[PDB]
Amino acid sequence: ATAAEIAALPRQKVELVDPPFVHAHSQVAEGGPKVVEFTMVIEEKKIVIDDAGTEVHAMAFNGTVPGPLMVVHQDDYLELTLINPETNTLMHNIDFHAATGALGGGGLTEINPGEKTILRFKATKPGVFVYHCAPPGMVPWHVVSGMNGAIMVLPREGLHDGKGKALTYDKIYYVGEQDFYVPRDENGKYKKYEAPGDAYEDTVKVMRTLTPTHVVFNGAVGALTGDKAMTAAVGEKVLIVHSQANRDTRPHLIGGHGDYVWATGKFNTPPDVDQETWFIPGGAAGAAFYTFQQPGIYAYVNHNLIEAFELGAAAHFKVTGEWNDDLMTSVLAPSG
Amino acid sequence: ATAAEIAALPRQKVELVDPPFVHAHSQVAEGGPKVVEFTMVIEEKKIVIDDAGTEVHAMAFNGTVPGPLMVVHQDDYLELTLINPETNTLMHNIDFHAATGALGGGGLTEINPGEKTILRFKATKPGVFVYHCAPPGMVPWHVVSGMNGAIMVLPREGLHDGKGKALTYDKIYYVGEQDFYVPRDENGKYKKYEAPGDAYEDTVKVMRTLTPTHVVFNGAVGALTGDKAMTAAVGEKVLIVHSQANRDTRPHLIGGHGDYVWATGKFNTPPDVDQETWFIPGGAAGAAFYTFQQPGIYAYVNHNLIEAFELGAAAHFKVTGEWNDDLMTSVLAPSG
Amino acid sequence: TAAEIAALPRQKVELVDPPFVHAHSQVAEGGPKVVEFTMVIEEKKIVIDDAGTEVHAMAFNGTVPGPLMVVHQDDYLELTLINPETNTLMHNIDFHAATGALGGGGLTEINPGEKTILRFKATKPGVFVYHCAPPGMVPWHVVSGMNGAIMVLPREGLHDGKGKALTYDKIYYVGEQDFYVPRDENGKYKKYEAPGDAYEDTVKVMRTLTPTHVVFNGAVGALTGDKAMTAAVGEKVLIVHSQANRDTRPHLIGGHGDYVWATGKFNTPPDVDQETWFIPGGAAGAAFYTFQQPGIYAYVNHNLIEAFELGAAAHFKVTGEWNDDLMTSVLAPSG
Ligand SMILES: O=N[O-]
Ligand SMILES: O=N[O-]
Ligand SMILES: O=N[O-]
Ligand SMILES: [Cu+2]
Ligand SMILES: [Cu+2]
Ligand SMILES: [Cu+2]
Ligand SMILES: [Cu+2]
Ligand SMILES: [Cu+2]
Ligand SMILES: [Cu+2]
Repeated sequence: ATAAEIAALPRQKVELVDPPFVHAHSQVAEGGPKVVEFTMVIEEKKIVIDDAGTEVHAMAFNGTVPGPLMVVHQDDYLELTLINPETNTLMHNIDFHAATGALGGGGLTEINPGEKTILRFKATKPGVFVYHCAPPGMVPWHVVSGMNGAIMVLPREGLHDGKGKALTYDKIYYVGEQDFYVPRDENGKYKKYEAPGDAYEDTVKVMRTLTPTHVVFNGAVGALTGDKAMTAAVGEKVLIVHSQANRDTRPHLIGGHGDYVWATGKFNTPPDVDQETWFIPGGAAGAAFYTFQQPGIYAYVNHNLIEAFELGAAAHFKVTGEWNDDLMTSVLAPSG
Repeated sequence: ATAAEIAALPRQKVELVDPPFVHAHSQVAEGGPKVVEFTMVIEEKKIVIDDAGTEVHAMAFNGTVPGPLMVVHQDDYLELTLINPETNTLMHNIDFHAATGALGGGGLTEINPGEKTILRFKATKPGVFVYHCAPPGMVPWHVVSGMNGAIMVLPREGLHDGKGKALTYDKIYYVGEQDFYVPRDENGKYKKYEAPGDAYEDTVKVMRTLTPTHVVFNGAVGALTGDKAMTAAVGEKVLIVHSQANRDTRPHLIGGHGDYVWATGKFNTPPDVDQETWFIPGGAAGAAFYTFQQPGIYAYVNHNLIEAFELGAAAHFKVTGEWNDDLMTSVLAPSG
Repeated sequence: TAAEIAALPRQKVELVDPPFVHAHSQVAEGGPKVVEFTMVIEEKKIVIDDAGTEVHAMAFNGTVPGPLMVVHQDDYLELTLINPETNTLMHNIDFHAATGALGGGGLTEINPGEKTILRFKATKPGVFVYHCAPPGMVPWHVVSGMNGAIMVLPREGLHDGKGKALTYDKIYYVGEQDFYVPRDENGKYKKYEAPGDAYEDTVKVMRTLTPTHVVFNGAVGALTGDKAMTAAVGEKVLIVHSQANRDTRPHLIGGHGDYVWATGKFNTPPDVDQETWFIPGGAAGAAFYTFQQPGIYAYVNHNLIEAFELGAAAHFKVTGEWNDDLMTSVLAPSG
């Protein structure tokens, strides 16, 4: 498209919401290509990541870890206003894996505290894609401080299975998985700091072990449980978008499956089916579609079970509805 | 199906066999859906995992690590009687990744020492799938103590390639891969413990390093070598089912290939072909089909070669038959 | 038949050092051939980082990785492998592309002062790892750099999943190496007189499963700066990537993998529109991309600690016209 053609396209302003929720959207595109406008303010802030009060100096798009999910359709333009307030200490930028050119946008969006920028790119490829900050010379430090999220570029006709039949979800959730590398003192207690830069050298030492101290969803151990358990009902179709900007993960719905899984996250690559555990490499997003068939509590985990149940990578679903004894029944309950 | 309909189905009792062997079965289903009955007794038992005499307090379905392979067909019911003898010390349960509801069955099968339970589930999806114990709050400790195996749910019409041509194996082996996390003393020698509980705290410390001390097939370094090497012949079609309940692996047949590999383990997901090294994420099973073409000794490994050759993840095949100089020949033997 | 195999033409090919690739045609020229290559093994000290850190490299053809050999399906690859008398260790070669004798390793064990010639039929199309594998010291040779890859092209060249031809303008081979360099009690990397002197200390590092360095083309920054790979807007590039011991997850920063044979095997349909692909340890993969924007790209293992702390980052320098439709700065960084 020419500059004039793009200038004539309709604009739509979107209001972002905090993960694991996703902002309002339509699965099938409403009308032709649009310039979809988003704004995010970067917040450097302390987050508490476990029940021992361990702290991370988060670098948080829109104030959350992960940053929020942006949803557009293929061949829309995504136009992001990114703001780095004067209250922050570091330069930041943004790299969209969905975008083409200038290091995904990072080369055009380096903003010091007190600066803003507006980047537009054409969403040419359908899928879920990571975005993350990447300041030259400081790239993994910002990413493993939580400065990452994802977008979804839906096909204009919505999702389809590998034989071209529509797949339409009732609910969508976005699970951002984060590896953290928290320094410890000589007695094994996690260290606290009173500015992000003060933690840099100690954190790099831990990073270089390639062994996270914490692996968490939505920024903290237990975050997506209790008050933040995800919900569904028997018969409901749910899309679970999962990202990991730095490190591999292997998602698994305990008690369920991934009926269709775009494990690479790219919708023109046919989905795997009937999955027990899928695999998303560091630096990518993936998506799983499931229809719930049983009520009750489910756990949703990274299925390195040490990562899930020692290091923090476990969420819950609470599902309502009627139990199906054909699918599963206790013929003899635990007894002497 | 209604309760009355399920009650009218034929029952078939199966006698399990120890890995890497697989109990007798038919690739193509014989007759309509059946309730296929299995029994396993859980044994907490000391095992030796290397030639030095290193011990683990294993938690072993049917007394083996891995637990045995159960084989059914799609839309059969798997009915397991699980027994936790009074000689054991811990509560145990079972989660079938093939099943739907109640955390794969774990929520319905929590049995204390001196208890049993019977779980029935409908095997709705074709593939190989992990099963493992998962007591709330103690999940990875049981799994990495060996309390895991796999099942195979064959399509009722047997296996096919991605384009609908039948694939019929001559024999099948089940390789369960186990990551162990054995504590060491200040001399760097592995520790021994009187009861399983005494090892817990020390073992969790090793687990949290995400670095196993041992990575083994069939419960020990070298378990599938010597007189326990797997066997085949030139022309023979072999299915190798491989599981890893906790941690990634990358199987490879040294001197061979995976002609067809269901790397995700799910038979409705078309197999990859001509594979050198395939990838099975922690929490999953996969399956590879190969027709042997050359005689001699092969090694079957996890192709992180440190894991294979330092940590234990290497098996052997002995293969009979005639050497094929078209496929490979030594034109000049090592010489001055 | 025996006479048919003996009657096939034999063709010698001159190798080139990675990341470049020797002369070849994408579509096969003529019928099956026995394609002859020669490599000399070099044991030598290399410096792998900006601090003067040394590895005793074990290098096919003198490079880490060893060079890419290119044949077509149903050709034969006939390698003369030479272990000069100045070396100290026995070596061999395992081709993952080959069938039998542990990929060739069982037939090619050569002591210093020996050579051998191995022929195998390249029956399966794809990119495949090759590596040294002396029994009982396999990972040590591999993680000392003694690995590379081959490409077995389909006789009709590459195609997408719908049978449309994919023809590259250029090809690069990125071999990724995990190194495990011992350190003294003060954290300084150790140096050794002879390769064997480092064996025990190195195995201790290996068993941590944590590399000290993860590099392309044998050193931190080997494919950056003035050694960046190059392309132009509109150019179609195939990037072959291998890792003989350890997983990797390649990513072109600012680009994509338009078609990715992530398993490396061309009869397995390629994934499309990839952000980051995954190659397990012990395998090669290949990605096809048409460049659409000029400028500097990074190409990384997208464990960004591995990329930007441990060494696994390369660059492409791309010429041509910027496309504002694909991306534009609506408002440059400003107050
Ligand atoms: O599926 N239980 O980890
Ligand atoms: O294929 N030898 O690891
Ligand atoms: O795609 N930036 O690592
Ligand atoms: Cu930042
Ligand atoms: Cu990135
Ligand atoms: Cu148990
Ligand atoms: Cu599980
Ligand atoms: Cu060697
Ligand atoms: Cu190998």
